[PDB]
This record gives sequence, C-alpha cells and structure tokens, in this order.
Amino acid sequence: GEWEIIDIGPFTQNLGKFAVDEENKIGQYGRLTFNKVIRPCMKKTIYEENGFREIKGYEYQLYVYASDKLFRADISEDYKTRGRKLLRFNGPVPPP
Repeated sequence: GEWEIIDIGPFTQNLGKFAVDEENKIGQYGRLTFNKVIRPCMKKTIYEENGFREIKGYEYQLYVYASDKLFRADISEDYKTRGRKLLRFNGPVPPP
C-alpha cells in the first residue's frame, strides 16, 4: 500500500485515546489510563483491489503511553463512513 508519517496533534492523540478505551473494554490488561501518543505515528492508505486510486480505508500504527507504560496499537478507519476499530494492542514495548 502507501505509507506516510503523520504528527502527534489532537487528531492523533484522539486515535490513541480511542485505542485505550477500546482495550479497556476487553480487560485483559489492567485498567489503563491514557497518557499520550508519541512519535513516530504511521498511516497506511489501503486501496481497493480493482479500480484506480479508490481508497478503501486507512490503518494507523501508534506508540501509546497508558498508565505510564508504552504500547503499540494498530487502528483501522473505514474510508466511506470513518468508523474505527482497534486491530491490535501489544506491549509494553521498547521506546522507538
């Protein structure tokens, strides 16, 4: 697909908060308090198989501090309705 780096403004911090809220519903990790998203944040644009430059959706790979520990979260966002889903949430991981 196509990859780019995006910064850590409010849109990106809100993806982080989305990921921690979603993960807290599962309850496999102890309760997590969102702290902040840090660099780098990667954004992948996924295109329809057929067609020319038709966007299907995006995926965002984040480094997120929650309860003072660092995790990696992947989030999908559908292009048509902009609905979001947490794909994975792992860690703690080493700082980048």
